[PDB]
Amino acid sequence: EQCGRQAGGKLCPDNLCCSQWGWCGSTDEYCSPDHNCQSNCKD
Repeated sequence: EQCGRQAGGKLCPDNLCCSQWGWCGSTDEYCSPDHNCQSNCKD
């Protein structure tokens, strides 16, 4: 994992959203509170 709880709080590089699964990205699956985004989230 790159980020979030799974990685002990690591933040993603390049302002990327940390998904509920602990991976970094920029689409709704990573960024939406409806998908339990962990950091650098939208809304």
